[PDB]
Amino acid sequence: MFNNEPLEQIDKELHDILADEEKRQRETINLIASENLTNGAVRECLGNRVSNKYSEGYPKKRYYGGNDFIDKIEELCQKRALEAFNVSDEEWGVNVQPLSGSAANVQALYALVGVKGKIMGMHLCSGGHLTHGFFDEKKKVSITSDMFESKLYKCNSQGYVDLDAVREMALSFKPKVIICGYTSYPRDIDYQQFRQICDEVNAYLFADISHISSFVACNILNNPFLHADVVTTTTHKILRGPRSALIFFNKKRNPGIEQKINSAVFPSFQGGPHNNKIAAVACQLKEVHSPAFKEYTQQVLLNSKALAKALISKQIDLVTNGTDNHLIVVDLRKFSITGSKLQETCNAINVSLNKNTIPSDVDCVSPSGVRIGTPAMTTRGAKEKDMEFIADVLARAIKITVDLQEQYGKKLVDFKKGLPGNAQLQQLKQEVVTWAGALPFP
Amino acid sequence: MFNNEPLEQIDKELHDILADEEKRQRETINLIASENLTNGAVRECLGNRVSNKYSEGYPKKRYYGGNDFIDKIEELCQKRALEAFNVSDEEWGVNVQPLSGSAANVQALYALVGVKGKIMGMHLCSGGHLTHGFFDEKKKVSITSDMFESKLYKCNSQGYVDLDAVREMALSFKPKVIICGYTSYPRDIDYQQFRQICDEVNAYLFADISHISSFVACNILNNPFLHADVVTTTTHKILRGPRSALIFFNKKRNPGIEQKINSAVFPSFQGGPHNNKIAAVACQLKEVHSPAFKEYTQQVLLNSKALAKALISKQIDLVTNGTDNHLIVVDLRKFSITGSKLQETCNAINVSLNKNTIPSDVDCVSPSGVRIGTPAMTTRGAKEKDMEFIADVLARAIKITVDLQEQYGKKLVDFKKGLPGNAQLQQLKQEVVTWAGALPFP
Ligand SMILES: Cc1[nH]nc2c1[C@]1(C(C#N)=C(N)O2)c2cc(N3CCC(CC(=O)O)CC3)cc(F)c2CC1(C)C
Ligand SMILES: Cc1[nH]nc2c1[C@]1(C(C#N)=C(N)O2)c2cc(N3CCC(CC(=O)O)CC3)cc(F)c2CC1(C)C
Ligand SMILES: Cc1ncc(COP(=O)(O)O)c(CNCC(=O)O)c1O
Ligand SMILES: Cc1ncc(COP(=O)(O)O)c(CNCC(=O)O)c1O
Ligand SMILES: [Cl-]
Repeated sequence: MFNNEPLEQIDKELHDILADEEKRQRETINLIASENLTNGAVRECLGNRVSNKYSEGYPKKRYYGGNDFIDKIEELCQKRALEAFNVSDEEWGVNVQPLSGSAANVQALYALVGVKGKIMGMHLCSGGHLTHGFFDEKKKVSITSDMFESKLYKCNSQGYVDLDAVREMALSFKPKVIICGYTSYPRDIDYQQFRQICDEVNAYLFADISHISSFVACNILNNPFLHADVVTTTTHKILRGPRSALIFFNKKRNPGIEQKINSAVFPSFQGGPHNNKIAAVACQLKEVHSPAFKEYTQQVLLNSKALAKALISKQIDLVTNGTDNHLIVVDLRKFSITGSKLQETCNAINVSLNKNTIPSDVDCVSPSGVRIGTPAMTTRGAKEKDMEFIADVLARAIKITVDLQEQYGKKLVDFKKGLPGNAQLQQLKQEVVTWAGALPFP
Repeated sequence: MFNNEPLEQIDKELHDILADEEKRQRETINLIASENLTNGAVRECLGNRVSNKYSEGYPKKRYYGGNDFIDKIEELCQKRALEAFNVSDEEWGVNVQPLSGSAANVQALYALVGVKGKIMGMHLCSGGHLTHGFFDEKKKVSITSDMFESKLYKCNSQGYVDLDAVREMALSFKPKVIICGYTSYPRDIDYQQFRQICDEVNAYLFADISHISSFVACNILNNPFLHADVVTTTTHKILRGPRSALIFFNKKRNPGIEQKINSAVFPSFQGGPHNNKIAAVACQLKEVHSPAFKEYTQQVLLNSKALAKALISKQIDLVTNGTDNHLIVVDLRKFSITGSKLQETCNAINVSLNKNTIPSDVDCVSPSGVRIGTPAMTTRGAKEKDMEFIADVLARAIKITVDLQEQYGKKLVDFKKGLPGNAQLQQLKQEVVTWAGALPFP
């Protein structure tokens, strides 16, 4: 009693929007630092009938039966996660059930501290994620500021984590958890100095490496596994897997954390795991460990470095004046334009990036920068020499944004009126589509 | 810089297990009441590259750009959902971002009541879900019992919701929310009487129709939309969509609930939506609204009715002595066996079902029943005449379980030793595999 007609036949409306989405992805210079492109195998997993199975619980301790093949999949994903990050299954455990990064963090935080528990994270404007306790004066924006008591440490004016500030805050606030690893931080992290501060105040060290996971696995950036109690990461960014998350916990430093984290994921928070996600993660984790993937990750940093260099050579200011990782934040103050304006300009030429706060920014509406990243285009074959072109297109968008603000005004409503039909933009879009459309596309 | 080799080539280890899972699904009488089989279309969506896009926020109010085709998918999904449950976009809104049922419930409850907020739901042992505030003496098992102040109302000895008890509890506890719609409740619900209790104490009416959604959409069972403030449902059970969830909210009854629910899903709880889920949901929701899908849903009930009947005629007791829906809970006390034992027996003959508490059960370990449901086999083409066969097999399993308990003992450890190699089970497995293996399989 089912219709087995293909997607194109059964739902033509939806199939066209998705064909379009596909065409837009193919013809874009994607610099969203948090995005990547999945290969066909990861998408086969995601489309696999294994998502039919309810398998609440954990492997060999399942509530239901018929989970023999599911257990094999889940255990393989756990094995390969521990492998990929070069930790021993005797010292480290991992939970592969969190449905996405925000869930993984709320779950992992609750395991450690509980309701009304105290946590410290980096402020949103400085590079922290919403799930690191974000709130504003007007409201508790994140559940992690409401279901927990949260405190937020800022970076200095130059855009670096100020560890003096982190200690001053940890001693007076006395949190049970200190979170590090970030959404828009362009530099590496001193986990040892975090570990040192946590040890002092008897807090857990929590490292969210979602943005830089590949660097950590491939031994290119600092390893928080040598110091952290918990490591969280999404699997869909630089790691290039499906949309899912992994919670890692150090058993030796905190015995009985396994039970706390596993029970927090289920049954505290989630219900049935999504086994298609688990399959897809397991698949990408095989690839993560190959020496080929280390090469891709190396190319990511080589590209980021060269993009940063080319932008500085065009008199564009970056926060921290560069990058240790896949990401760069442009400081646009010298050009007297917002990140929101540049974003719109860039979307009009099929350049995908996001607006982003800088240190001097008081508020998150009208931020003074954009964030760019190399994982997506590095996945599409672009190399160091190709970054001069991306730098050139971004320079041209900035210039056009300045001209348009002059002609149509500073109000965003007015500015946007300038965008459609603009001869130069139409021209620049053409240049972008021609270069992007011909690149390899998984 | 990617490997585009197919799944079978890139990851043979994993591809074999998934081949095995496929064959296990194919060769099973699936009576897990919460399970179903997705078609190829829905799985195409889940495999679609649309999961590459970060698209935090809501349509036309997105934080990032390049979400033109994503906006269309999300708005199509919301439209198709409102249609499917026969509600006007003027009166009702829906959020299509919740990643699964548990997440949708925590998010919706948070929107309505907030941290420390008061909620009432049905106890797990009576048919309630974990996310309806479940706790026991030892611990607060669900986050819903910890981040909220929860109280639990029970069914009477015959297994029915006792509204007298729901009233008495509501007037002394005075919750902000009362939850109805359940995980193992085999009868329909008097939402009106819930609405009149809620109104009396000024609580919201929350209906979680995950198990019975298709019945609600096709007008076969009571419609909580006529009375409820919030309706939650998973999309993966009787509705036969992907793993995801929908939050419906009545704007007329509660102006400003829209913003409350929308900000609860993001940015309070989740981050980037999973657009492959959203597409997949959109795809299934079109099918849901066809008259062919109403015929399927009717067949679910016709089969459930026939299965109930056939089990009664073999002297097997059902909680409430029957069913108004897709599910039956067998009371096994007369045979002096546990649902835990029967489940293992059924798992050995490729019969998938789950252990389940009955009203007399004190504690959730060692429950005295099993739950069975018809949506999966109804999807696989089975009709009323086929239910006698399923009833025969389950009767034979109960018998075998009694005999094995006699021979090897009441302890589950010993009991399981009796399963492997058992000539009768092998015979019965064979009969199961032959009938199931040849049924239509999406
Ligand atoms: C969404 C999100 N989650 N975690 C994040 C973001 C970011 C961000 C920045 N900067 C950082 N550091 O991390 C972000 C956050 C926000 N806000 C502005 C304030 C808003 C509060 C409200 O009015 O409800 C909460 C979300 C806007 C952006 F454009 C961005 C870009 C982003 C995606 C990188
Ligand atoms: C998992 C889950 N979530 N929501 C549910 C269940 C069910 C269940 C029942 N009955 C009901 N009504 O709804 C259920 C729940 C449980 N427990 C046993 C006790 C446990 C507490 C602890 O020791 O941590 C909480 C979950 C065991 C089962 F076999 C089942 C079957 C089920 C899947 C239908
Ligand atoms: C450090 C960090 N942690 C967790 C998450 C959460 O991932 P989910 O969206 O899968 O919940 C993000 C994504 N942040 C959004 C971005 O940079 O685009 C992140 O940057
Ligand atoms: C009423 C109800 N609500 C929510 C959920 C949660 O769905 P997720 O698993 O997608 O979180 C369930 C599933 N309960 C498990 C079962 O009936 O088998 C449910 O029965
Ligand atoms: Cl998915």
